[PDB]
Amino acid sequence: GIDYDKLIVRFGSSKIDKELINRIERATGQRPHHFLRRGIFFSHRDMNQVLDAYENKKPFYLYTGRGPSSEAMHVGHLIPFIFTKWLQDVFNVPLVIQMTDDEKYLWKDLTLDQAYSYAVENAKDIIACGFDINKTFIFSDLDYMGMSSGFYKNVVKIQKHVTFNQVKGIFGFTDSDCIGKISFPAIQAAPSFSNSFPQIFRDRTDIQCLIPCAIDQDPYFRMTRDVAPRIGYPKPALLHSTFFPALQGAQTKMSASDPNSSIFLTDTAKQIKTKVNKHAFSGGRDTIEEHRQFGGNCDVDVSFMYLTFFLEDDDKLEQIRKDYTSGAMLTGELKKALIEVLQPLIAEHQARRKEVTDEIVKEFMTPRKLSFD
Amino acid sequence: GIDYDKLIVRFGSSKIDKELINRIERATGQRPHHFLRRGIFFSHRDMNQVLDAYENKKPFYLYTGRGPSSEAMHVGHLIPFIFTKWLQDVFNVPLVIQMTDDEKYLWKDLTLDQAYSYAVENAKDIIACGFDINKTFIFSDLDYMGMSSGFYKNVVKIQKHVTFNQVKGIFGFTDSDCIGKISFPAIQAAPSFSNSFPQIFRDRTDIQCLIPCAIDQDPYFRMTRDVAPRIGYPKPALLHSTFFPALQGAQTKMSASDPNSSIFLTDTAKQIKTKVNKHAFSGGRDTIEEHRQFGGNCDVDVSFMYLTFFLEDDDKLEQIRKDYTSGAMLTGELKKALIEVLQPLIAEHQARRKEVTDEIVKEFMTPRKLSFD
RNA sequence: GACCUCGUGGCGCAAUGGUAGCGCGUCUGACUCCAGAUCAGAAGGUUGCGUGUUCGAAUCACGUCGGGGUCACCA
RNA sequence: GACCUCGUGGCGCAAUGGUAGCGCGUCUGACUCCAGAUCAGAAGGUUGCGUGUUCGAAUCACGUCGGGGUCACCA
Ligand SMILES: N[C@@H](Cc1c[nH]c2ccccc12)C(=O)O
Ligand SMILES: N[C@@H](Cc1c[nH]c2ccccc12)C(=O)O
Repeated sequence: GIDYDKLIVRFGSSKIDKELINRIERATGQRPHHFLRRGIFFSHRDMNQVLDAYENKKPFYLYTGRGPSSEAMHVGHLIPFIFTKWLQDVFNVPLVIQMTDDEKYLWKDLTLDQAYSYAVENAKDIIACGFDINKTFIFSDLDYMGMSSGFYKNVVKIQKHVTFNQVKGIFGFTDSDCIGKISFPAIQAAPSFSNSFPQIFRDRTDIQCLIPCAIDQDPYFRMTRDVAPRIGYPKPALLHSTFFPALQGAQTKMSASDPNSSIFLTDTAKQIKTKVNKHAFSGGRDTIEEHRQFGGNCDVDVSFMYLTFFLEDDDKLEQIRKDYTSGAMLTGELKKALIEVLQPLIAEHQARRKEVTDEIVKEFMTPRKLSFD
Repeated sequence: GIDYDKLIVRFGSSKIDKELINRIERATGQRPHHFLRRGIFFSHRDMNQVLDAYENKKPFYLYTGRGPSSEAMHVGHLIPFIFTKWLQDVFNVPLVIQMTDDEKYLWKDLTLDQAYSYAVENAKDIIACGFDINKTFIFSDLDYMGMSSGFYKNVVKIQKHVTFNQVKGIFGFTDSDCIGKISFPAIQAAPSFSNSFPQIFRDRTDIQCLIPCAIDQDPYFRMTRDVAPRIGYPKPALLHSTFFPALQGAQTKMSASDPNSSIFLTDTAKQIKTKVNKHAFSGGRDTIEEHRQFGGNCDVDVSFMYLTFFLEDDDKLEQIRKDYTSGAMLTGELKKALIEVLQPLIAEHQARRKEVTDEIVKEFMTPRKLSFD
């Protein structure tokens, strides 16, 4: 697989150890999410400060985002939201969700309308995760920028403090890139500062922000944490997640363009079954006999990784890990287990997504005061 | 002085000749402004198309701007506004005025509040020029960006179509510059496209824009005219003005930082007199005798240039030019003439500026439908 | 996060025993119808801060703030 | 505005008489508990457009659209 620990050291973040997980527990009076228990969210930045502040009755809000690449969203896009939804319940803090429709516009061969529409469409799947209408504000960059008295002002503050060389270094842009991409980083940094949401944080500028996200988003936030001090703001705390494995393997890349690259949120029970059996990479031995003797390799087995993300029952997961690893369970039954887990899951999502009306999306996307300001 | 014709050829613009001036006359049933008659506004881009459209009952709006460097504005900052105010009367079109408070923020050692305040303050002097409350919208970038459904969208369209190398070339930025300056050009291009003012141009995207401005602003608009086609919009037409001379000479640079660099809009009758006599560069001969024989040089004489901008009476101006040039009038009386012209002028401005209430500024700066949409 | 580099008289820049210079400026007097050139002089908060090392420090160390640059192509 | 450069099979790239290649992919069959490696083959809108120059053109000229680059430091 990939060296997450070496990644941690490389970037400079911190490993989420037991003391931290226990702290989260002690701080929420609730069992830490399996993503934490199982290592899915393994890295962090300043989480203890978040915890210290929280335990000391000081506010903090969650900030996470989504790049509306298309109307197609797969099971892997949900991880950070599934986690953030949990975080919101467990800490009871307000949440801000950024739809970078303007980023996709700058990057994909998309039109502002398509981009925006994708933002709005994805918002349905995000909302379907169960976020609290009263304490979460989903917003598209294209919309919010033009209707906020604090957001642009921060983008500008942030931009006066980030040179091209910096982004060139952090993101690897080039003089050949459009000035849109060159400065986009500030747009993603901006929601890390509460006064970008005047209508919800009462012009306050010191509310602690916690950004749960996939490890590959860290560069934006390392840059953010870097300008924050320079512009009189606190730096956002982070909770990093690992990469969701593509069906072809942890190494390989997945995308809404290749349908057999992952289980998409629209897939049917049948497609769920087909995709796993016909595409989930395996760690199981070639012949059913070699497997029995050597046991399967759960480290590279995409189906087990999947279960690791969605089989909530700790004990059940272990049975599988144990029997698969020993050879007692052939990768065929493993994949069979993953399908009985995914089918009811994707179904449920499609269900609650449908219950998301236009007025509900409209609300979520409307800037307003939020329950716990 | 400076080679404006060579500038015209360099840039690629067009010289405003008699046929054009006469066209403007024939098109407005009114005598073309002295800035046109005397060469102050000497260059243009597509003015005939503006005229063709206008004469053919097709709409066009004016767009001009101001960089709120400070609360201090001198007589030279007024030229493009004095002209634009005339253009508005004479063509009866709506006008849009951009206060680039975010540009000064990025460039000067200013704070967002100072920047914004300067924008609002300058708006008073601009408004004092007599623009029509019903057909002109003065706006600060810092404000409008956060309260417009079309402006940011265009900045983004414009940014996806302008590479760093381009601006590097056009403005000479460097990898060392902040991403804020790198992409600022799009912000100044954006008001060249009517749909940036949805609340006034009814989401229309083909209304002809005419940008009166100082020749040194052309680079922004050459870049604009360049992306316009690529993003399905018409390119802005231009009317270029020459540089207002600094008191130390046409060559030398002037700035709100050096008070004796020009006559400021707040100056007193006495200061007007003092500054001219004690600082206006001259083209008059050394000794009062050499002057009589050789006559003065009106080409480099800052005081005459001044009269050229503010002595509206064509005949009177000629008398001065004639007598000064022959030696009949010593530069002392010339400067005396310029002072009797400037004093009542600056006074009048200070007068009508005072009549500009906060509610009047507030109105001008409020995005709304405009008389002639 | 780490490291590197710079941080000056109003701005742009200079490694002690004589006169620490003005690119550029400001200011006063003279000459000129005026402005400028010129000539004659005058003035301006010196070292980002905080400790410390030496007989002495802007020139050294530590810490700190700020500008800039830099770290397994890429979000 | 001018000039330069590129523009391909789903993407990344190649200057005719034999077999226009696959970096990479897609797809079918076989073998495997499944996925992958492997083996065996199948398919995909070829030249951004529009004219034109030659017996023939993706390889030339003109025009055009689009990506990129470039022109008296600087708005
Ligand atoms: N760029 C992210 C979107 C995003 C914007 N802001 C964020 C903050 C946290 C995590 C992700 C985001 C994506 O492509 O999905
Ligand atoms: N940059 C210009 C301000 C400006 C913005 N948009 C404009 C359009 C036309 C002329 C000037 C402007 C200045 O410094 O004064």
